[PDB]
Amino acid sequence: AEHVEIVEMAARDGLQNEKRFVPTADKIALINRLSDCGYARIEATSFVSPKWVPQLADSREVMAGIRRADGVRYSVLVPNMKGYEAAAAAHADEIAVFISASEGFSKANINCTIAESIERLSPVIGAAINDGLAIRGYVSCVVECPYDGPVTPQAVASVTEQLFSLGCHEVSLGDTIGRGTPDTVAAMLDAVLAIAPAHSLAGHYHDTGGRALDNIRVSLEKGLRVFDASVGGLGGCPFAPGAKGNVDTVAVVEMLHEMGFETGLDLDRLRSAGLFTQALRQD
Ligand SMILES: [Ca+2]
Repeated sequence: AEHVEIVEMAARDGLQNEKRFVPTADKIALINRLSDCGYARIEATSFVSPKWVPQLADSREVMAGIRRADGVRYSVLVPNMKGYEAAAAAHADEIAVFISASEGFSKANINCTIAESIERLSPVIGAAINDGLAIRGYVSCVVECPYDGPVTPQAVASVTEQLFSLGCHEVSLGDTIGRGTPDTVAAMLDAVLAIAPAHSLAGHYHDTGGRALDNIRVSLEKGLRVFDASVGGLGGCPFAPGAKGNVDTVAVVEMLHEMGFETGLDLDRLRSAGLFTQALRQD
């Protein structure tokens, strides 16, 4: 059977998109359960300014309290060189950088232009490659931006091509506001597939509009075999409060299996993990 991998987002992307601070011990307990689910990669935390995202200010303690299943790679998001150092100190297995395909979102989230965010990221990616660490890149607003509206496939393919050229081994195309449909997503992938193999692409679709599972099917048909999701849908959407955020990891694997795809994940463990996160999602 054909294999499909999922990178868990609950620990970083999920908790980041929650209007509350989860106790460090709870974050650690949450990551330890995920580690027994069968994931190959888990994004444990982020070393980004505690003032811009206090939810993960305990990124250092987390990496230290977590247990290393040794067969699992624990990655962390890195905003700059200062972050890379902390990630290297925290013994991160892999690194992850982020940029936006939308100019308006970039100078509103990273506070700089797309081209400038790429330049500054040039050295951090270089430092990582030097230390033998794997680096994945995130691209936001691959379909639509809450600021500039629709984003052309070409814009997404441009920044995606520059991330790989810098060194990234994989790029996650994220539908930031979950406004993507099978059509827009398909037109985006086509552009990206023209300058990069499906093998190095990961799909990151929010279910905010209830189309995440549909956008994933299209990606599968296009060749993508990696997708990002949150075990219990952790991390909503700021532009759509209360609304569904990340695609639920459970929903994705249950569909994938029905399609004959093997994920290598334990559904039971996964459901149990989701229930856990829900104990912090609602309150
Ligand atoms: Ca997300």
